[PDB]
Amino acid sequence: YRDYFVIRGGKPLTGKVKISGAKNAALPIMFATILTEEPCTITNVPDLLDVRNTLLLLRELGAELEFLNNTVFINPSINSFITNQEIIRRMRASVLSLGPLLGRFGRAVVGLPGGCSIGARPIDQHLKFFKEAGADVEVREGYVYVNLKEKRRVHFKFDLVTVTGTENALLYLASVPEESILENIALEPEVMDLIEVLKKMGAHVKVEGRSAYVKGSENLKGFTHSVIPDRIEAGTFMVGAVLTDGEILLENARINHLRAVVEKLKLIGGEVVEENGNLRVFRKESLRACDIETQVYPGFPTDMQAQFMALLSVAKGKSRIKENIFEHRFHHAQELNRLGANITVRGNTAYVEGVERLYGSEVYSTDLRASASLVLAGLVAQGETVVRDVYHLDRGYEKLEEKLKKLGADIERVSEL
Ligand SMILES: CC(=O)N[C@H]1[C@@H](OP(=O)(O)OP(=O)(O)OC[C@H]2O[C@@H](n3ccc(=O)[nH]c3=O)[C@H](O)[C@@H]2O)O[C@H](CO)[C@@H](O)[C@@H]1O[C@H](C)C(=O)O
Repeated sequence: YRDYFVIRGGKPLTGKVKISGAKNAALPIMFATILTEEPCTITNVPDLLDVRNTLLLLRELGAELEFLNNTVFINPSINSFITNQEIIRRMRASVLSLGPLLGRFGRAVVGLPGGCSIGARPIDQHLKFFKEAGADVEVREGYVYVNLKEKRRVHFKFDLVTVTGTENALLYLASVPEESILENIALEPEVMDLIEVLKKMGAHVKVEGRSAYVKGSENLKGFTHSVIPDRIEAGTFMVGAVLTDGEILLENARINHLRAVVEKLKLIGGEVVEENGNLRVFRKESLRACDIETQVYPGFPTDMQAQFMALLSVAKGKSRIKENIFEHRFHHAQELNRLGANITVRGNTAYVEGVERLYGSEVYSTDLRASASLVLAGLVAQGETVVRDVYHLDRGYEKLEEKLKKLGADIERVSEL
């Protein structure tokens, strides 16, 4: 659909906002249900497009389920092992169905992702892991055909840190009744949340450094789980408070999943005060330039990069923002330039020369998480900012415009087919 936002800038964000459950924790945890025949219940699941597409895939695979009040109730009566190309094109993370399907049936046919606007994003590490696990892997008709003659222990080291690669491996190993080892894994909070679910199902998982020791099972149980809060949504509103010189109180977020973000926010001039579990955020000092490099968790998230770039576009001084994760992820830099920013891009590094003010205009969303930076800039740009193709934002945030409106943003959504 062609829905868009109209943001009339000039209001400080003030008040409370409740942070939703983590989209990227809910996805792998939903795919984990494929590993059991028993009913599972998942709560604090956000109602956003990626979740809806994952539920559609599970239904296509044979599951019976309901999604009500941010809760997924599922009977994993999986009777197929084909994840079609259409679903993969809609959400490449559907590749997470591979590990579970293989663990359940010993075979799987999953569409191979195409390129993405964020980058080529190949899955060589996922395929390399399954080959090392002893599976026969072949690409034909644009699908990855995987066949496993027998489950055996695996000892695999990732060549690079990959979030879903780690998850896909854990999902499969949880079904193998032997002691396996993964090295150089991702430590993201969402990966840790998936791990608790796999343990609830009956697998044993020990994390030490970036190594994971797994002991799986062929009789995994059903589970009940409440997913962790979404730290990217939390960081986004924090940035919004500081950028608009407002004062907000985030409810249901976790300070322990935000260290690198809070650190950078304070260096720029913001302040974050914990009140019980709530986080009060406001601007303490005038905005100033800061250098930022994205890194795997616990470092600064690539999913927060664009948002900080918008904040820094109006800070005093020149900021250097380097991507070590998705080096190509800078489409938003030029959209911000359309608002009067002065951002340059050279290879994997962007330089932001802060300007006194931004000027509202039409910009296009293209990244389910990074495009939140455009909405943020629209909050302070002079006049009116029109954010096109919010379908992307609908994939990545739950009720974004409603939450901003509740905080005082003069924002509205125009529904357009
Ligand atoms: C569903 C989900 O959790 N998706 C998230 C996860 O994608 P993922 O794909 O697993 O991230 P990677 O594998 O850690 O990618 C990190 C780098 O590693 C390269 N690489 C990855 C795997 C591989 O086999 N080969 C390989 O080369 C790759 O190209 C990238 O440059 O991690 C990213 C980084 O934190 C997030 O931005 C992304 O959110 C997104 C936006 C969203 O919400 O939709």
